[PDB]
Amino acid sequence: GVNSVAARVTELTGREVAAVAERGHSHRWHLYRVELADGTPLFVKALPDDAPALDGLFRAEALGLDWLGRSFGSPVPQVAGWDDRTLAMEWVDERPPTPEAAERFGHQLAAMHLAGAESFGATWDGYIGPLPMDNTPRSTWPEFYAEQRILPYLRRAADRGALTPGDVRLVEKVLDALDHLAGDPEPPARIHGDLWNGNVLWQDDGAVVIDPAAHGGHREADLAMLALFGLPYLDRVRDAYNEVAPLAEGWRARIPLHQLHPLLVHVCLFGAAYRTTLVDTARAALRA
Ligand SMILES: [Cl-]
Ligand SMILES: [Cl-]
Repeated sequence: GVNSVAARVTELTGREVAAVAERGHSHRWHLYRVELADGTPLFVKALPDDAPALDGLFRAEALGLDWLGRSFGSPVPQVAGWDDRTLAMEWVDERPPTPEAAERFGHQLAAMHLAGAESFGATWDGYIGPLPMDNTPRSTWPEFYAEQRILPYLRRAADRGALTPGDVRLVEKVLDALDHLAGDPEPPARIHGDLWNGNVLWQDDGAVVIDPAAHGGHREADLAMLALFGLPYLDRVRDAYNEVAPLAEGWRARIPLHQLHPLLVHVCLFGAAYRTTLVDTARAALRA
């Protein structure tokens, strides 16, 4: 990988780079394993030299990692350095999932969430992949979720013709019922914001969470995302989580509600594949 990657990392971290290896791509940026002179490995995301880039994209992740990472036994990687083009962080060597790690990860996530937030949203502009994500601070969840987590992606998907007017009306029924469906107000959590299995890197003693879309959110969101695409030892993670920060009564029934945001993002980003799941989940939320 780039001699330009190596240069940028040294500038940002102050550390000498001994090696760079390519590790593929995600959306609009390239991935690398970068090794420092003492053997320390770093995971590095980098936009190409000269390429135009989304306003505040890398910032959202750098700031989100810093903010999310201030809990005991944090599962969040440490950032070695960043700028609008480059993000260098701790390299994780994955391990197979184990039930022991799963229990420990449950505790890690509970402490992460319960660090708490002043409001829903965040002080920096958000992204979910390459899509804008509205982090405007809000004091109440139903309004935040409807206006900043559901409606923007619903309208976008409808505009692109991935969702029908009937699909839109179905999701709008949920929103109209939201101040019953929501359950009871609780404080905003520090949530990862995109916590599906591919963003969980298993370790011997827990797990590391990567690629956050971090903000003040409902903690049920992260657990619902683990459920949506599944996770090794999901029930052990949730059981251990519930030991230390028990979810509010009726959380299982609310899982579909909390899956509507990610599902709308998927329909936006990836198309029709996820439409029927969105519809089925909306129906399920309505009858929850
Ligand atoms: Cl070094
Ligand atoms: Cl399990």
